[PDB]
Amino acid sequence: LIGSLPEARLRRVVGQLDPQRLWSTYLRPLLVVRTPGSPGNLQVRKFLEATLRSLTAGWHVELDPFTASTPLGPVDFGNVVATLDPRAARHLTLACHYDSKLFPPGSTPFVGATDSAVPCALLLELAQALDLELSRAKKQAAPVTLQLLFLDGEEALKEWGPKDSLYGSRHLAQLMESIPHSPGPTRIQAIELFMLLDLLGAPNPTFYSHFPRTVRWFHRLRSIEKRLHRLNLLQSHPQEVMYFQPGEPFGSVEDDHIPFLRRGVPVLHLISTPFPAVWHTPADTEVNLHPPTVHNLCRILAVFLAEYLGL
Ligand SMILES: [Zn+2]
Repeated sequence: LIGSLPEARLRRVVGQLDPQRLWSTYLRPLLVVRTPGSPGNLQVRKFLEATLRSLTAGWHVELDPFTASTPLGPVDFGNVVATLDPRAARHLTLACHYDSKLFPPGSTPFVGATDSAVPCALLLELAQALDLELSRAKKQAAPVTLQLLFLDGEEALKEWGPKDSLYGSRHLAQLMESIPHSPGPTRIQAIELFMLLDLLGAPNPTFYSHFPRTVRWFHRLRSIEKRLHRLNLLQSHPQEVMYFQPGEPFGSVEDDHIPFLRRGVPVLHLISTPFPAVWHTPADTEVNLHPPTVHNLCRILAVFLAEYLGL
């Protein structure tokens, strides 16, 4: 299709992905209890920061720390914000949440492998696999850069009503609205597209377009799935289209995009609906992930990113 990578550039891009790196260097370290305010959450925050700072492209990496009221009293939250080129007029923003949902004491510990350790790991792997190309685009002052958001506090702490959720995204969207950007006028308007990854890594996911505004990008993802299938680049993928489905959504849900959506940001919500079978149970673990699906999604996203940013 027009603006698609030539086959030769596509196979090179896919070949820069390293499945073992994704799994062991980016995913495995996240698979700990990481509820807001916990030591594990702080350790994951520092791991994300250090990993992002290590990329040779030289990202601007900053924390958005704050304290908020919760059903458990005041709790500290910290969003990790990585912007490749902070001088660029606008950016594609890819987002996910790095907290894990708090369960009661004496429960089987919940580590949220699909929700959202896999999303987090995918963003890290994409940034690393495309690091040389991203570095060159920044050095050329490309007018659209890349931003990665690792949001804290997406999950409710006690399922205690509508304000016990989305702590990090609500705070960050309000913060961005207060910060000037050129041309902006604020950092909210710098977001050209907000792509939220959530509930990824289970077998047999299904994705629908939730926002007519951004359906062209949903169609691009679907076309990339079909193309990779026909190129013999997907595993355990017997039908041409499995993940990106046509039609009205099975259902739409509140998530970290909402504070951005409400401020006019265009959103693509890349979330499995129906949710994974393991959703919000302690069986949402590494062993219940489907590795071929994880790597297939990584490949689809890598091609999407290279096409979107002209890498
Ligand atoms: Zn969840």
